[PDB]
Amino acid sequence: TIICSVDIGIKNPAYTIFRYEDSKVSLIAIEKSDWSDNWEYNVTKDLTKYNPDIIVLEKQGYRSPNAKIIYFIKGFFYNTNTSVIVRNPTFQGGSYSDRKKQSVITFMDKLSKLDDIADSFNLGIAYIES
Amino acid sequence: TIICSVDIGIKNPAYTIFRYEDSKVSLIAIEKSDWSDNWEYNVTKDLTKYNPDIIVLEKQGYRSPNAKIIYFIKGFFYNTNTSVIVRNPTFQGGSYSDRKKQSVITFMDKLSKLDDIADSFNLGIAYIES
Ligand SMILES: [Mg+2]
Ligand SMILES: [Mg+2]
Repeated sequence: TIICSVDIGIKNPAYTIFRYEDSKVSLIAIEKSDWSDNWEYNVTKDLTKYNPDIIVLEKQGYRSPNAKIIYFIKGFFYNTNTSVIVRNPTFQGGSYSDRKKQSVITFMDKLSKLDDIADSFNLGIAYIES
Repeated sequence: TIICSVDIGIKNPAYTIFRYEDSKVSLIAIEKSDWSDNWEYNVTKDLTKYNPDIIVLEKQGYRSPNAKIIYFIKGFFYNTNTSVIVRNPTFQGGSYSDRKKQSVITFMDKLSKLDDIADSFNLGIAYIES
């Protein structure tokens, strides 16, 4: 099963591709992108590039400029082999920059503008552990 | 070509189906629905029911929680033989009451609570003037 956990953003989107076979997780790819222009074309292209079995997203809120993107993805993959799972922020508390720092920290510690890739990565891990 | 102009709503979604052959428009159906529960399920079921070639919707306004339905539809019909057009409100200006009232009135004359079906009706007609 191929997991595509993405950290939704307009100009700063990012997603990490994992492979989960036999309780053995493996980082297949990591990529930054740009959905500031022609988001619809790029959103489908980027998320279908690796044919994920599961796409993980973070809850956005109707007042967010990212909300349109989360609902497009749900509709696009609705009734297909890919299942879209939406979660809550991996990190919560302190200030905005506080969560963005421990996210990047946790990220580089696990490998062995980074906050977008860090988030996407950490989001997949938080999901996989379930 | 089958055109499905929809008047998005949670409890009062309505949509009219127009056939358009030889520069001759004709009513095929007019339906009220309910998207209070499992809107994803009902939205897809209702809009594909009459196999439209085009879906016409109207902008829901900045930071509107019902925009989720608009993007879900764009994403669902993305890259299929179904075009999704989003138009601006058909009746603008004045009070909400007058806009609904002008829709119902206008809808009653051309046809030869009713604001949802009329709104959806007038939306299709407006799109056709294109
Ligand atoms: Mg980000
Ligand atoms: Mg209505």
